[PDB]
Amino acid sequence: QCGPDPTDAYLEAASGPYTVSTIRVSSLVPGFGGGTIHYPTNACGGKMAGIVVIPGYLSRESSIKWWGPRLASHGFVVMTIDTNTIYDQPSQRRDQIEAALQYLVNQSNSPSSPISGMVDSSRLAAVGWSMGGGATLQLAADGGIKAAIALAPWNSSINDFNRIQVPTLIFACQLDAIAPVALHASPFYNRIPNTTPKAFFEMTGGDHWCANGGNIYSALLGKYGVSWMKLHLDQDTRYAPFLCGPNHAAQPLISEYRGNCPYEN
Repeated sequence: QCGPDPTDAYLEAASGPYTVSTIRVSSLVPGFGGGTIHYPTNACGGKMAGIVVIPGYLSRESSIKWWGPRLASHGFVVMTIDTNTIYDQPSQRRDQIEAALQYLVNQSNSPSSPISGMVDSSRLAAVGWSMGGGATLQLAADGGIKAAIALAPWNSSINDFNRIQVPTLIFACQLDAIAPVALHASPFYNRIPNTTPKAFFEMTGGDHWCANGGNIYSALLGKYGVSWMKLHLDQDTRYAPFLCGPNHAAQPLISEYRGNCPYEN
C-alpha cells in the first residue's frame, strides 16, 4: 500500500517516517475517559486505519501512551485512552474500546475535527495491556475489529477466546508476576482457532510492564507491532517477511515464539 519499502532498521527505529500531531480528547467524551488522538500530518494520502490503545486495572493513559506515536508515525490514526475510572472491570473495558473506536469513526465524519476524513472505518484495531488486553481479546472474539494486539493480557480463564477470527498478536512478558504467562498469555494464544492468523512473542526477562514500550524491548515491540497492523489492517504484504520467516527465537530478547505462518491471502 503506502510508504517506503520496510527494513529491519527502519521498523526498529524509535520513530517511523511521518510527523505526528496530537489532539487532547476531554474526559467528557461519552463512553470512555478521554485520551490523546495521534495522527500523521505528512503520510502519503488516503484514509488510514484507526487504532485504540487501552491500559489495565489501576492504570492511566500514560502507562500505554508510548504506542500512540510509535504506531501513528507509520501511518495510523491512534487514540490512547483513559477508561471511565481506573477501577473499571473487564467487560466495561471492552465496552469502552468499542465506544472509543466509534468515537474515531464519528469524528472522521464530523465538520469540526482535525481528523475529518482520515479514518477508514473498515480498518479498526485494538491494543490493550493487562485487564485491557483481556478486554481487547474479548472484543476480538466479538468479531468486529480487523486486528488485535494484547500486551501482557490478564483475563479469567473462563472466556470465549476459542472463537477469535481476528488476526491476533500476543506479547507475553517472561517473568510476569501479575498475569503469569503460563496462566494468561500462553493459554489465551493457544485457544485462538488455528485458522486465525496469530503470533506469540515472549520477551526475555520481562515484568508485567514489559510490552508497554519505552524500555529495552521497544525496538522489537515496535517492529512486530507495526508489522502486524500493516499486514492485517492495510494488507501491506511487504510487512509479512518480518513476521513470517525470521528465526525470532535467536534474538537475545525473545525467550519464546509461536505462530501459524504463513498467513495466507
